Amino acid sequence: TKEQRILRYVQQNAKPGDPQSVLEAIDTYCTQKEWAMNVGDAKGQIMDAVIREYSPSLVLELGAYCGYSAVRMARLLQPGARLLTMEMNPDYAAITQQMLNFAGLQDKVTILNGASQDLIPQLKKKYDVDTLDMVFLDHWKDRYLPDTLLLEKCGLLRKGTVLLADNVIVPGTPDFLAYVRGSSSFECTHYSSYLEYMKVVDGLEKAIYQGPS
Amino acid sequence: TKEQRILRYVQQNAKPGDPQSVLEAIDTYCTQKEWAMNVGDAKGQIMDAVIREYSPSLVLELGAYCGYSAVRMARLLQPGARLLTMEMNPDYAAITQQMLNFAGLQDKVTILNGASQDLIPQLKKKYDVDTLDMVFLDHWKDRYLPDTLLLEKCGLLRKGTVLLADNVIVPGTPDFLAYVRGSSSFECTHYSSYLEYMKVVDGLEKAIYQGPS
Ligand SMILES: CNc1ncnc2c1ncn2[C@@H]1O[C@H](/C=C/CNC(=O)c2cc(-c3ccc(F)cc3)cc(O)c2O)[C@@H](O)[C@H]1O
Ligand SMILES: CNc1ncnc2c1ncn2[C@@H]1O[C@H](/C=C/CNC(=O)c2cc(-c3ccc(F)cc3)cc(O)c2O)[C@@H](O)[C@H]1O
Ligand SMILES: [Mg+2]
Ligand SMILES: [Mg+2]
Repeated sequence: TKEQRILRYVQQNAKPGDPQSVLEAIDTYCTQKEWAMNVGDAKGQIMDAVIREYSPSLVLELGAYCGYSAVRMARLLQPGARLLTMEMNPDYAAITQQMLNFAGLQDKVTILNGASQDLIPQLKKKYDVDTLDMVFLDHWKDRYLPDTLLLEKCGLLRKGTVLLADNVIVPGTPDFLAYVRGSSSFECTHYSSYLEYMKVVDGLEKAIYQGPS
Repeated sequence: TKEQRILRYVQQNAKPGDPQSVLEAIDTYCTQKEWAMNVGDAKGQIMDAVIREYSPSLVLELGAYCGYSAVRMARLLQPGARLLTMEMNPDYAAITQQMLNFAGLQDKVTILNGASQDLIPQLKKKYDVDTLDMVFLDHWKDRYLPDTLLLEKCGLLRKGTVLLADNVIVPGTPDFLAYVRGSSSFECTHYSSYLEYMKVVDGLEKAIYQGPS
């Protein structure tokens, strides 16, 4: 699979226990061999600056995929801080675990195998969670708003909890964006950037007719 | 419509009778306001170099859309040379005509209103055509191969007729590309480039929870 190819490329090219090199290896392979839905380096630098500002002790990530953003966030956590990341595809969750293992970040991250709507109500009881400091939304785009309402209902948000959402323009999360921007329960800020790895290769073919034979 | 917006933008910003400025006006508007399926400047420079090499006396264009490539090709034709361009959408063909009118290139171009499969067999009789020197393919991608076989059947190709096809990688014309590359009746050359106007804008939203009220 495309996702196995990515993991193998990192294992052959990155330096073990170096999270920065793992990120660069993923970025190169997806810019010049196979496009994949990682957050990418340009939005990733915005992610970095937001995490550095708030220094969250407990982060929830929705949709781990190959682990690109788990590595990006875990490397910036302080000693003792934790990240929990939810991934419903068993293939993808195993890849994310090997990615973090290779990065040396495995001790800070806990992968949760299942669907957000099933797991979010089990967070406090099964994972000793009180409230989240930060939530990163990057799963199916029509589930951002439903899961936000679910996190509120389950008491996982506190005043000051930072939600951070990818792809609010492309492919777009229009119901989520209208809700949070119109609600007095959320103060919103927009960080404009560019979709990941989008120098799309195409070409012209010249075909010169030679005659009947 | 998006296509009216493009034409109006050119009328307000380009210099009348200057084909180069008309091309730049289209390019700016589609890079920073609305994406549209013009060939674009990067593949357009390859088009330019191919036309300059072969100096065709008679060019057929399949799919005029807004007239971007009609203007690009007509401005490079020698005195007396002709371009015929087929466009089945009445809205689009009227825009292409106003584009060329504004560029001052109207005298070299003849717009044909209808479907390629209907018009290609009427070319010689109704438009005094013998054989084509060059054909530019940029219409529906599944019609490149059918129309190529139709042009051959109707006797419109001569030895040395240059076919030049856009989008052979993205969105792709896989049956056409396999056919011409495997056929002894065509000598093929690939010019690698990049899809037009593809710095796709996206962003992150930060939404900070404020509490129940
Ligand atoms: C619904 N509850 C859920 N609970 C747990 N995991 C869930 C999940 N939904 C989805 N997942 C997992 O999240 C991941 C899904 C992410 C969906 N992302 C996209 O569609 C996406 C798509 C693009 C994109 C870019 C260009 C384009 F032309 C079309 C799409 C860009 C992105 O950054 C994206 O994030 C998978 O790993 C999936 O198994
Ligand atoms: C079939 N016979 C025909 N005879 C006469 N005119 C015909 C025609 N078919 C189509 N047309 C006209 O050609 C034009 C159609 C062009 C189709 N082009 C594309 O799909 C296209 C699409 C992209 C594209 C780029 C990015 C992307 F994500 C998806 C698509 C890029 C391009 O350069 C393209 O040319 C219209 O003006 C239509 O009315
Ligand atoms: Mg994303
Ligand atoms: Mg095209």
